[PDB]
Amino acid sequence: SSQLHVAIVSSPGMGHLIPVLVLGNRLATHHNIKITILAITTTSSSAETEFLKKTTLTNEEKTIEIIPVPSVDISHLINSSTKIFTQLRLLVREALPKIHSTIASMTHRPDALIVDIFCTQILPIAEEFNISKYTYHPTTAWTLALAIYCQVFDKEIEGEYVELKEPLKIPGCKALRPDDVVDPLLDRSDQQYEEYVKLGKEYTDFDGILINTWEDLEPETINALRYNEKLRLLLKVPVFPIGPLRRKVETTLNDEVIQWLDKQNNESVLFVSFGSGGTLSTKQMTELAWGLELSQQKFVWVVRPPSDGDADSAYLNSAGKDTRDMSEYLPEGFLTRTKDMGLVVPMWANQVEILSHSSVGGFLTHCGWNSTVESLTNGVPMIAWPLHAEQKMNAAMLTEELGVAIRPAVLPTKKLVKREEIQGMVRILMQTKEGKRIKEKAKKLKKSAENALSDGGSSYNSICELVKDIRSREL
Ligand SMILES: O=c1ccn([C@@H]2O[C@H](COP(=O)(O)OP(=O)(O)O[C@H]3O[C@H](CO)[C@@H](O)[C@H](O)[C@H]3F)[C@@H](O)[C@H]2O)c(=O)[nH]1
Ligand SMILES: COc1cc2ccc(=O)oc2cc1O
Repeated sequence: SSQLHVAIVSSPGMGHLIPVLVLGNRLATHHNIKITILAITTTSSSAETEFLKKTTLTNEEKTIEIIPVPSVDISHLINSSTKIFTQLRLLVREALPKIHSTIASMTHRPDALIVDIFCTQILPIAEEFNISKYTYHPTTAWTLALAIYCQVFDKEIEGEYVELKEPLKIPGCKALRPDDVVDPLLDRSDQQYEEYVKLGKEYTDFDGILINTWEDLEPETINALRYNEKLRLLLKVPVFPIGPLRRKVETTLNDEVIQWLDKQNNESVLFVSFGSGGTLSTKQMTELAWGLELSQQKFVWVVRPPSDGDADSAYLNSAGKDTRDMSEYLPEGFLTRTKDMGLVVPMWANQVEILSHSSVGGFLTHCGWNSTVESLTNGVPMIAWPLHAEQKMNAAMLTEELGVAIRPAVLPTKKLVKREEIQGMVRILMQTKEGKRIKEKAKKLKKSAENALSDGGSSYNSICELVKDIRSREL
């Protein structure tokens, strides 16, 4: 049983860097493996760096070591209109020569390479050194089913996916409304559509796929991935639901937001955040402002400067301070009026400490998967406000299938959410009986997910499975 060494590669972002850090911690801790993390990082991030601090010094004895990898300049392959998907692909691709050397320099060669959903293009580095290779899909199995099967849809739709009148039926799974298609499928003539479709096929060339979900949450989709005849003509490797994997709450006391929360009533605060990436569009930010206020509900609202372009176009940076005081893009005297009723928090906040707090009763989220899982594992119900990526599909699951979120009658992206509607949703969630029923569903998923990670039970075992697969391949 000589000790394993697993390297994990992370694409730039935060939704991407975090679940890797978590995953590495999970393995190093519970399954006595040596982890090394190759975190690719466009050093324009601020958050990423400060993050990477409060972890490496918490993971010294832990036998985790984080090697950061700076992405090369890709400004010669992009413009104002190149998407975040494509950017991300190109960064990792251009970084591939660097990883290559980084492994080669390692003394203890890794026995297994686990790569992010965006580092699928590192396959060759593992193929070269003849190491086991797995990809880590940090989101829903439903989206992984879409990716995989998308190579088929590509060859039997013709027109645009958004123009379709019938839903796209992934074999064996929940049918996808044309409106809830992930960003890359919104336009077929775009570079990211072909990148997406390549991603789908790249998944099949790994030795297995880790997913940040659990059997109890999305049963059918996983069963479809394992046994569905049409799908399995395409997939042909193990899946490993190892979730839900989230960060620990760190006992940080000097935080002001917390000190504000300590003065509040239980389950009395709506928490608002559009994740690490997302921004609102000035009008939507205004309507949201009035929503919170008309609601007469206590709130914490992480706000960032609005933009009437793409919500996600910030995604890559996150290290720009600028000269626009938050009181610019908020309504006149908003922080005067709402003081003692809410908290506007610029740029960033301690999301896991917040969501774990007694006074937080609700969460208006963008439906990123790590945010969602942070919500569900604290049994916090949610307002579903998808902006980009696969969040439309996640919101679809959370509202329709799992029943732990509410949402506006039209997608925010498709039409403005007026302040009345917002106020309405906030009151529903926080203060109506429907509110409390949704909260209970959330608390049941909380317990579900507790059993998933407890010894025995789905996700724990799927790790022991993965490790056994590694150790058999060591052949
Ligand atoms: O103020 C803040 C805001 C966020 N965070 C943390 O950063 C992560 C962002 O949440 P989420 O996974 O939804 O991230 P995001 O990168 O926006 O989503 C993309 O990346 C995700 C990949 O996991 C994907 O699911 C999604 O569809 C993509 F759009 C998550 O771990 C939060 O706890 C924080 O600490 N403080
Ligand atoms: C635009 O950005 C993203 C798009 C998708 C689409 C499908 C998926 O399974 O994951 C994604 C992760 C992303 O960061």
